[PDB]
Amino acid sequence: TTTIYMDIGDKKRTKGDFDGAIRAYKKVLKADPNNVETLLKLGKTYMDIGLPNDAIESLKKFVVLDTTSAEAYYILGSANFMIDEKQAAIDALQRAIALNTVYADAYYKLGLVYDSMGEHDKAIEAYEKTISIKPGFIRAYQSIGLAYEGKGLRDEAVKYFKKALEKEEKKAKYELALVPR
Repeated sequence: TTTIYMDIGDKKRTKGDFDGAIRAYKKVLKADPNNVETLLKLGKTYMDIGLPNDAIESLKKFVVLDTTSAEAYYILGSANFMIDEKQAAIDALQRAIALNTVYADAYYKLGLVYDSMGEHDKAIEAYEKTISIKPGFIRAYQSIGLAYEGKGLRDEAVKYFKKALEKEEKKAKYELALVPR
């Protein structure tokens, strides 16, 4: 029953029928409002269609019931940044990271949030952690550069902008298909 409607929702979501998927998950939640698996799926469905404000309604209920999912916190904090709730974003992303200390997406997002607030040194710390986990992630070097510009340290900024370029300098010369297809 929970099972039957959750399956309908999953299959509708896969098919791109996001209104149907939401209907099915809502039906699950009418009967079983504390179904955390459904709360996370309804949240994710709303994120898929670019409605973080609706997603957060489900993800808030999820974390009341379950404080153990790094992903839920990541999505909640990401959504909070989308809706201009930056301290709630930080709080959630911190929770995600505390739950998974190698969660590169969370550290990158946390850095984006801090830099948006003018918190350039906190941002650099989070981006540095991002690069320690995924040293091939080019935009993190760019983002570090921007944070240094934010501090008025243009020489350090240009050092990181150049680091970003250096990551693909071999490919740019020695391969043929560079530009997006």
